[PDB]
Amino acid sequence: VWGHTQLNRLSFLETVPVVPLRVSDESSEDRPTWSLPDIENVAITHKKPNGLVDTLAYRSVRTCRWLFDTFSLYRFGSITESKVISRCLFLETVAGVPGMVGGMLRHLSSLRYMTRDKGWINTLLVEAENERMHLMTFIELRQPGLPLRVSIIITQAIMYLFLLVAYVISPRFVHRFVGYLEEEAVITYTGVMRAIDEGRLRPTKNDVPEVARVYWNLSKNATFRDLINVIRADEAEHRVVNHTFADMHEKRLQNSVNPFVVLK
Amino acid sequence: VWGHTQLNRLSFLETVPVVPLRVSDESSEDRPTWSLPDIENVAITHKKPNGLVDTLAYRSVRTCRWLFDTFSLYRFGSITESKVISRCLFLETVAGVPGMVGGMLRHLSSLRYMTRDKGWINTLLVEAENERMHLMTFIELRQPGLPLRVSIIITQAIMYLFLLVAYVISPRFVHRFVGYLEEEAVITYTGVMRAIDEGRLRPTKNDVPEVARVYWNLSKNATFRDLINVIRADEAEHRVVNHTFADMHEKRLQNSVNPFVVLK
Ligand SMILES: COc1ccc(N2CCN(Cc3cc(=O)oc4c(O)c(O)ccc34)CC2)cc1
Ligand SMILES: [Fe+3]
Ligand SMILES: [Fe+3]
Ligand SMILES: [Fe+3]
Ligand SMILES: [Fe+3]
Ligand SMILES: [O-]
Repeated sequence: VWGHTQLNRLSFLETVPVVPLRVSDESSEDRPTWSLPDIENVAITHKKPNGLVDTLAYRSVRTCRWLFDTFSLYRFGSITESKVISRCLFLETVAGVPGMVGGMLRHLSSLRYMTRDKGWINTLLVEAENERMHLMTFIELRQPGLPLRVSIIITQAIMYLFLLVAYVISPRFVHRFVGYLEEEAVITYTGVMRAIDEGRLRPTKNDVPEVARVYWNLSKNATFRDLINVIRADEAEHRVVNHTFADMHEKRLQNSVNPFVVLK
Repeated sequence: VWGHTQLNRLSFLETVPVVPLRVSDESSEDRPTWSLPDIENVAITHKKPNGLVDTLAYRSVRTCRWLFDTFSLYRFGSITESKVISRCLFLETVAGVPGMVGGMLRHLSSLRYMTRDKGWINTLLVEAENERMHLMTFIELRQPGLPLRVSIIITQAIMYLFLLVAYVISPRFVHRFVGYLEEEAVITYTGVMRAIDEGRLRPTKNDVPEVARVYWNLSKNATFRDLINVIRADEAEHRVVNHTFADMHEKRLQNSVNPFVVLK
């Protein structure tokens, strides 16, 4: 019901009051569809670096893991629900950024060269969205305290500003950098799980937030485990797709068609 | 068929020779669905400016018409199909931006203050995709000469900065600035559909690009005029949404639910 009599109205400001809040509309329409026993076997992989650049990217992720695992106390304590959600909550705020700068820079190339994209731009922009929905789900489990709330703001500034020039300078490095970051998302999200399953972790959020059920389409009775599993799936998807793009780049196949448009 | 055996593969670089170039995987699957006898009726409007900001927006958008008209000789000549296409082309290189720098920032804020964004980002993104898919369409109706190929780049610089900084200081000034450009746009495109009737201009490209056929889901019979008629209604979807956004800034409503997620 979107035709000219609507299109000719100047503003719809008076309709903000009457329209509802529906969890459904937080996301774009591009929802992940996983079936749990299938993705139940997603498993940790490690792609060989090739040049300097991969090796460079690869040190960057490992130099960063070793910082972040000490400063976030993560090791010195028996694992809990709490210290995990804080880890991820924090981790997903950078997980937004490259997904975005990604398309936003590919997008401006397309507009300025007057050329095709062949379906990269929307693939990335949803990698940005999915990583933001992770965050909108984790926020529901725990609001962070002023400490973290602040460190996010600095981090983001720093990260944004690395990632935009690292893209302009070397897309191959960034896709490669990200690919390596997700091998670590997969590692951890399987730890978390091994933990639940053995019992070393006992979860109290067996409710799964409204946003999280609709986004992922889960059962009304989906567990804390269930939710990690799909997030763990989502993290594997991105692992491939970037290491893919980095290879693609590596071989000057970076105006080729994005293979994953087909591969649905 | 996306599952745990494709998630566990390091790469897909070798699938990129076997994988088709199809015009329906350029855009996302978020394409307008107009019906032409209806969107035939779209009108020319004006929204009154309130403050300095609303007034200032209107001065720059007007002054930029005046200059680009006098610098593109739109006055001294005939309404030849040349400088109609050659015009939209250039101009969709800049329409591709506000949406992308707006969606970028709200994503970044959503992330960094962990707050729900309520259907703005995606709306704001597809606005830009849409505009790009005008330029893509036009690119097949006429390929531009180097002069204009440059003019375009040295312009994405000015405008990717301007819009970047304005949208921080005053997204309202931009969501109005855009709102007043679309006005001049939805004019210029009724100017051209008028002139195809009056018969002052006879469109020689009454083939419509396969890109812009899938996207707008037109016929194979559909004239140039019909293509204009849809593009024009897209531009009018924009005109009002951006004003509604500007107004939602004016009334401290920047974090209310997008009133177009429903009105879909
Ligand atoms: C200063 O900014 C940074 C600080 C640390 C990092 N890293 C810490 C953890 N990260 C891997 C990671 C581990 C994980 O257990 O979950 C993740 C996760 O859920 C993501 O979405 C992205 C990365 C990770 C490696 C580098 C990156 C940027
Ligand atoms: Fe993540
Ligand atoms: Fe991630
Ligand atoms: Fe336009
Ligand atoms: Fe426009
Ligand atoms: O435009």
